[PDB]
Amino acid sequence: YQSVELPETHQMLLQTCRDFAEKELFPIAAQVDKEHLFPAAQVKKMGGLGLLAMDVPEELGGAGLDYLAYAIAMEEISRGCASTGVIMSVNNSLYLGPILKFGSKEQKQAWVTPFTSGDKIGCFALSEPGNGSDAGAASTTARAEGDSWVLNGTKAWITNAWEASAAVVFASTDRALQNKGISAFLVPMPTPGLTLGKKEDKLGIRGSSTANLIFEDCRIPKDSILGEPGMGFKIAMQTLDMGRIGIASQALGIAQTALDCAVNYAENRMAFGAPLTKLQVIQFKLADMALALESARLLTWRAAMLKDNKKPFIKEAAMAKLAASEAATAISHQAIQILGGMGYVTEMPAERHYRDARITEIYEGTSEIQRLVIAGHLLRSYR
Amino acid sequence: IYQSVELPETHQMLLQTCRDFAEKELFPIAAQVDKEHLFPAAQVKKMGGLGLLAMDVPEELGGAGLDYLAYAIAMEEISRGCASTGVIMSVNNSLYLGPILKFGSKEQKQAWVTPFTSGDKIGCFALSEPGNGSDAGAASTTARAEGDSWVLNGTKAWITNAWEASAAVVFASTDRALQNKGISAFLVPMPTPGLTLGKKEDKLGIRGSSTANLIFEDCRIPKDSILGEPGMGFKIAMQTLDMGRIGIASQALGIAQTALDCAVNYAENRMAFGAPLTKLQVIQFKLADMALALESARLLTWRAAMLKDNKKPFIKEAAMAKLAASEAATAISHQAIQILGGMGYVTEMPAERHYRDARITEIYEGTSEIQRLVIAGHLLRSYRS
Amino acid sequence: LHTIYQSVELPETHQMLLQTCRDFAEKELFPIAAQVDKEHLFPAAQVKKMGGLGLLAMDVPEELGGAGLDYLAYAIAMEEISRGCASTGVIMSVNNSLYLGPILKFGSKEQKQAWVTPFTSGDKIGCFALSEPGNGSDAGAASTTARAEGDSWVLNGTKAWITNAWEASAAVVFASTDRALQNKGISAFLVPMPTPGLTLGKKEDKLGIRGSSTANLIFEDCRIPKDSILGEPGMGFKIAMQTLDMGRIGIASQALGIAQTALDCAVNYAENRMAFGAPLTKLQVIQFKLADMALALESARLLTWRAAMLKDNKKPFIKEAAMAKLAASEAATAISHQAIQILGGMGYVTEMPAERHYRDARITEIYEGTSEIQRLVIAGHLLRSYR
Amino acid sequence: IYQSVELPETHQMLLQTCRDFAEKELFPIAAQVDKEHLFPAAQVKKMGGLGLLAMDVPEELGGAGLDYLAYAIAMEEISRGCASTGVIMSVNNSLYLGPILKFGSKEQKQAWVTPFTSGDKIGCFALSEPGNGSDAGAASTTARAEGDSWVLNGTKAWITNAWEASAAVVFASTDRALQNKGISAFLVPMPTPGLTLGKKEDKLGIRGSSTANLIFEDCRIPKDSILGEPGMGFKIAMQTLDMGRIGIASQALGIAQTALDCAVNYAENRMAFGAPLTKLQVIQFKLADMALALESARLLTWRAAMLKDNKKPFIKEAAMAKLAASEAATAISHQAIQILGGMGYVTEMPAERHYRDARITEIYEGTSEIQRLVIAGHLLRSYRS
Ligand SMILES: Cc1cc2nc3c(=O)[nH]c(=O)nc-3n(C[C@H](O)[C@H](O)[C@H](O)COP(=O)(O)OP(=O)(O)OC[C@H]3O[C@@H](n4cnc5c(N)ncnc54)[C@H](O)[C@@H]3O)c2cc1C
Ligand SMILES: Cc1cc2nc3c(=O)[nH]c(=O)nc-3n(C[C@H](O)[C@H](O)[C@H](O)COP(=O)(O)OP(=O)(O)OC[C@H]3O[C@@H](n4cnc5c(N)ncnc54)[C@H](O)[C@@H]3O)c2cc1C
Ligand SMILES: Cc1cc2nc3c(=O)[nH]c(=O)nc-3n(C[C@H](O)[C@H](O)[C@H](O)COP(=O)(O)OP(=O)(O)OC[C@H]3O[C@@H](n4cnc5c(N)ncnc54)[C@H](O)[C@@H]3O)c2cc1C
Ligand SMILES: Cc1cc2nc3c(=O)[nH]c(=O)nc-3n(C[C@H](O)[C@H](O)[C@H](O)COP(=O)(O)OP(=O)(O)OC[C@H]3O[C@@H](n4cnc5c(N)ncnc54)[C@H](O)[C@@H]3O)c2cc1C
Ligand SMILES: OC[C@H]1O[C@@H](c2ccc(Cl)c(Cc3ccc(O[C@H]4CCOC4)cc3)c2)[C@H](O)[C@@H](O)[C@@H]1O
Repeated sequence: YQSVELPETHQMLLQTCRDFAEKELFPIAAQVDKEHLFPAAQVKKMGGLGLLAMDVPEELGGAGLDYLAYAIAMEEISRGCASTGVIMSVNNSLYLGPILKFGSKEQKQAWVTPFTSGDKIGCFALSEPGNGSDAGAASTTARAEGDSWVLNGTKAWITNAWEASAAVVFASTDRALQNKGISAFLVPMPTPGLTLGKKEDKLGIRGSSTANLIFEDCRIPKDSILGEPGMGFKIAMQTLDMGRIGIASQALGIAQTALDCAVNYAENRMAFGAPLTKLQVIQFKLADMALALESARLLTWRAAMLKDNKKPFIKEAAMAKLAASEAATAISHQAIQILGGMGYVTEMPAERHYRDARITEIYEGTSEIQRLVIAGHLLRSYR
Repeated sequence: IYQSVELPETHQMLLQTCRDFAEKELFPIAAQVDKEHLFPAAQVKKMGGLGLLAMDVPEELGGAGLDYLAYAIAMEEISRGCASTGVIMSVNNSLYLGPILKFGSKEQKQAWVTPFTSGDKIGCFALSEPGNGSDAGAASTTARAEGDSWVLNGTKAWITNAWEASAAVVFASTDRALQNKGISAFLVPMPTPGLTLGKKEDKLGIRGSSTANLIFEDCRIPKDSILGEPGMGFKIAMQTLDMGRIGIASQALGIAQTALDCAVNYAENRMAFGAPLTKLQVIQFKLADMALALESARLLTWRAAMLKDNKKPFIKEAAMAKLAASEAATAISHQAIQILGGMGYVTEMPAERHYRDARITEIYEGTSEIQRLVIAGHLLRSYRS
Repeated sequence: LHTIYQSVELPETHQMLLQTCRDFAEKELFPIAAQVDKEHLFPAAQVKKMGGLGLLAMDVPEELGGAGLDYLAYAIAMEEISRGCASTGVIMSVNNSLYLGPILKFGSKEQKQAWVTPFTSGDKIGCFALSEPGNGSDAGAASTTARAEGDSWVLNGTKAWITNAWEASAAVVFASTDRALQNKGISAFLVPMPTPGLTLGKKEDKLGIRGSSTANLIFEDCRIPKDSILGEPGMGFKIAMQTLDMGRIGIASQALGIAQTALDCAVNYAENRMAFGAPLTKLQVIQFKLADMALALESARLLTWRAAMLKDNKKPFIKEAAMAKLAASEAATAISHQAIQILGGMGYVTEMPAERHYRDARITEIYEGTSEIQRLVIAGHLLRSYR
Repeated sequence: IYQSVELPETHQMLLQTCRDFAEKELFPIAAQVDKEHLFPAAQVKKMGGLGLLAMDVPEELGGAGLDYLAYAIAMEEISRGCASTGVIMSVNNSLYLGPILKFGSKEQKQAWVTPFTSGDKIGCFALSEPGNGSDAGAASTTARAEGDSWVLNGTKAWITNAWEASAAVVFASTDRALQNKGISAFLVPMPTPGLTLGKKEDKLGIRGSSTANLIFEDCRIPKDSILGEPGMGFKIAMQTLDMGRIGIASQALGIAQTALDCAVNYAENRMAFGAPLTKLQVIQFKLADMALALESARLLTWRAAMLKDNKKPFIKEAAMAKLAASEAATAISHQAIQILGGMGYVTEMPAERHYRDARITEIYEGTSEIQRLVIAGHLLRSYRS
């Protein structure tokens, strides 16, 4: 259930991840951001704990957990480091997720199992320079020739691009079929015909890598296709439905640690004779931050539990992602404000939380796309 | 319409029963109840027969033996039908029966609970006074012991069901020098010598409910009319409001849900620039924000109910739910008017009523500002723990 | 005319006009506002007194019986009057901007003498019939028609939502003279009330501005003289739009009055209500609400005065009038909502005026183009500016 | 662009001169200034030669002989180009020269204003301390009289231009018993014996300005370094802040404008779903809301500037301008990032920088919370008149 008693596997998992975060991520979070340093040693240890492959079956090397467990772990990890959070989220939902749900027995053996322990991680390449929200406009092409698919085109904004050893790539096998002409492919990295673009210099989550995947006469075997030709758009969308629960959970952790920072500070900063928490406006700020965060967690857990129970969860996932991301930006903004001048400098982690929060309103579907998704499903329920 | 969580089949069936009752008995009368300020007597009687006026009361006392999750679901479905009918039911459940269940004697429960579980008699809750609402502990109505009697003097203000209730849980200071350790709770019959009703308030909304002062002038009641012991009245009132706030949260969910229902149905059939309003992206975004606000507040509300059912602390969670639901009901009913356009402003559509009805949920059983104080205090305590 | 500095200190004539309308509102309007609302009573005697003061024809030349003032003066007066009574404000705003406005701007000298002059003294007022039951936000979709027949036009169709419908003696009516031309096939017509062919619909029962009448005008083969057309055929769409640009300044000013009187009520109440041992104004949350109310009100007024002065200075003001109407209308609802909240229980009942101010404010977000329409207007003109 | 009712020809030409300077000298360096946290010395010197560092300063003292309306327009156009350059400029104008001009002697103006009007030397303003920024009056840095000199002890905090300034206006307590009324203001050369600079702060934004503590240890200055009489320090600080808040409001206007500039050009040239972004209703509504927030905040700002120019009271008005402009800058820069999508999160575009620069305007020269307190105080005092 929801806060109303968690199962004890999930409660133990919560404490496990919270212990890992505070011991292994809190002391490195500031350096990862300032040095834009990929946290390889921390990622490997998380692999050992099963956090990089949580809903993956144990026979494939995964933890055998569920998406409520994933959501809890994503929050605790992201509370400690937002970049570490997104690295983990991409491996779980966006890379392993579609291969589990749509892959061959042999594709799972070759592409899931070597990516469950933290020695290798994957990435997800849907967006392109000309189109992100308009995912169905993918114009990277895949052409069948001989025993190969031949890939040509640029994918953009690919998280883990510089550290991953495989990608789920969406390319159009016939642009005239529009979002029925997209297919999904498993692409090893590195590979001939594939070049990495320059790393993006980002506002936040600076410990993750983000770079273009440039395909030029890139040949991969025919059986690299995930599913059948034309399934790619559905594969991408059902993958993002799961991924959005991950990003919602990341935002929950950014929000929680920004709120932790503000409460501790306000309890010890003195003004006009008393701690800041004696001022009414400060109490109201804290109350509204706690309300935004706790209700967005309820939405997140609802989406996660619907998925686990094999129920439709597209609208609920979108709601959780929208609510958590906007709450993470509003809470991190008010945490800066509560710190005052100290909110604006590196002596405190509030300015970093604000920068990290801002991305959760953009990737895996902007807040605008989330609102469209919610409207679409709301109206169908009334029909 | 929401697809949320794992409902027990008992509560799934209760939702359908209540929704069917509301659509069949409440929807046709909501406009008349509001426009004519008409207490919906026949429907309250019928709800009483169903167990809706005494949901959390044990069956051996005449109640339905349900839980507070069931109460929240019923309150939403009923208030969706009629916002006045909702509050009337919520007062009887949380604010009148609730404290007597939790603090009464055996003799008090069989005398003051059981006859108020079927819809032939309802009660009310009298804490606020003209000089003080939010500052509840400033109650200056007095109760003085004399002979075999308590003697009550003073005016309670804003009492919902004042003109239809047959009993009241009244809070009065047995010694004002003790401040909010000087309040006591009393069971008072209505009517009774020494008690006069003030004129009914002319309200913005919830027009079906009566609201009026209770004016005590040398009003004598039996010595054993006291609920609890002298001086625990303040805590009786606060623990009662903690439970009532889940009711008002659920009332706000109903208003919000029926305002959204109204907006969707209208936007699907109103044509503009060649097509239904639901083809306009701006209208889609309004509806999505309304659905999110509503479904968010319901999860908060259900959490507080389920927490109380599991005997866990729930003061902070009850206040969050009441706060979120009430501000959502005002926001959603505002945007439902807006989606209807000119028709949103006229009495032959229900949207302007929902907006008037919503507004009260931000005020009573503790204003939004009090809820934020309550939330902040408990949040801070949790961090010091 | 109008220096930039006059937005910061009014010309003495405008400062005098403010005090004069405020005195009038508090003496004549404050005592009756609640009655006008609860009884849905057209305030005929007060509109007459305002007509004698020039407030019903502020922009009208003195030569034609008007006050000979400008739109800055009109906005100041609309605020003070609406602070007294929101209904009286709208009634005054329709006559100034929506009825007289288009006739001064697009009429011949003959038409002004016949249709402006008898409507400048408060004995007759006008109205503006653009909306129809099937279309309020797209003016251009007028299905009411006007067909030429000899020395007459013949009007057929139902206009909807007409403020002053049950009290006006003339209407500016928009009708399609060429359906095929859509947007360029609309024309504007001066119509007498009563007149054969015209039936009034039932009055609408509304949330607020209850003192004003709102009803359909039903035209069934209704004939009017040929020179009733305002401008030339096809100009109706431009006339409606340019009229609504002026009218939006009037509605912004009405919203300012509703907001100001709601804020007046909240300050007086919070200063004299105690809680937890001190006035409400000692509570930090209350101070913040009041400050937020004042900011929203004062910036919306600066937007409104800007639009008025631009119009007075013969500059474009479509975007600026839309910003003013949008800002002031949303400020009126937010401020009136927070005034209720500051009053607590008293904010929900008729003992106090706060709940009425909430209901009155709600209309300003809808009429003369909803807030959504205002944002579309603002966006279109912002993009034109960058091009 | 926006509209204004006729600006004087003076100010129209100033706007164009300042916009030309910003687009030619500041736009090409803005990214480097931010990324390398590099003080824009050559540009500041050029601005000094134009009069921009001493705008409301009499020409006979080396200034431009302009007014605060002109200052607000120049602040906006400069900050539209570089938010760091804007604050460096705003500190010299309002925070350093302002109080010397308003409270200084003929001789103090000659020695402390004139050498700081041409960009060769700039000043700074030291009121905050590590333990108190909002609580102004709680200044624990002391200044004791020692015959014909003053001796200062204590640490001032968060001083912008600290590492580039040749003089500070420093506030220190000359009578700690007198609290609010025992503060004084002092003109301090930089560098000077007894003064040490803290390490530069590493900041979210305006990274081209320097920010550091000023540490006074037995720092001796002549007797006529005091501005005004002993005890006038708190008033000098508050009236200086009233002026500076118009400067920060204008800085925020320029950050807001350049963010909206970037979003409009981007949305007009980015396609999605077969059409430009500006064909989407939600994008149109964002842009309209950004435009409205910016233009109304500028009107509030110009009102405060003109009142000051006309020597009318302007405390509430400056606080409203600063509050509205600063919250607008954050909201507008936020929505600019959103309109750009992925491009809003990276240095390929300048939106992420604008987001970071805007954030400081809600904090310094009085947080939004303090601004609301100032507004509330003067509203109530006006009502009590
Ligand atoms: C740090 C980072 C990491 C990323 N990692 C990945 C990754 O691993 N894999 C991957 O596939 N992608 C990734 N992306 C891409 C990301 O998902 C996109 O940025 C986003 O989904 C699409 O936005 P866009 O950048 O193309 O902007 P655009 O799609 O051009 O959107 C521009 C604006 O239009 C708005 N808009 C409003 N209404 C509509 C409407 N009806 N239709 C369309 N747009 C509308 C959008 O909300 C946005 O404000 C990443 C992006 C970032 C910034
Ligand atoms: C329709 C209706 C029915 C009602 N029914 C009942 C009933 O059946 N039983 C009953 O007992 N009561 C009832 N009430 C009373 C109701 O609960 C009060 O109206 C409410 O608690 C607030 O009290 P007040 O009216 O005294 O406002 P005030 O307490 O005077 O409050 C005024 C303003 O100050 C604010 N404020 C107060 N204290 C603080 C603080 N410490 N910090 C910050 N802000 C503060 C408030 O939030 C509010 O905005 C009813 C009220 C209404 C309107
Ligand atoms: C009290 C009152 C008095 C009135 N008085 C007058 C009068 O004197 N004269 C007169 O001519 N009219 C009058 N009206 C009509 C009024 O101007 C219209 O109500 C209003 O403009 C909206 O039209 P509508 O009611 O048809 O709503 P609709 O146009 O149906 O709009 C419904 C919803 O869709 C939105 N919408 C519509 N078009 C678009 C679009 N393109 N993009 C996005 N959203 C859109 C709207 O904003 C609204 O939320 C009055 C109305 C009222 C309530
Ligand atoms: C980049 C930068 C440059 C600066 N430059 C200068 C400079 O040149 N000169 C200078 O003198 N200072 C300067 N400052 C200091 C700046 O003005 C202060 O940081 C600011 O006024 C807030 O004070 P504080 O940092 O001590 O925060 P605090 O006062 O500790 O504020 C903490 C929080 O409590 C709130 N709060 C405080 N008091 C109250 C109250 N009474 N009621 C309600 N809420 C309250 C605040 O609004 C804030 O949210 C600078 C700061 C920064 C970040
Ligand atoms: O990410 C997805 C997009 O990114 C695009 C992109 C767009 C404009 C520019 Cl100008 C650039 C150059 C650059 C500059 C600076 C860089 O590194 C440091 C140095 C200083 O600060 C940062 C790296 C790259 C790249 C790709 O071209 C596009 O196809 C993708 O849609």
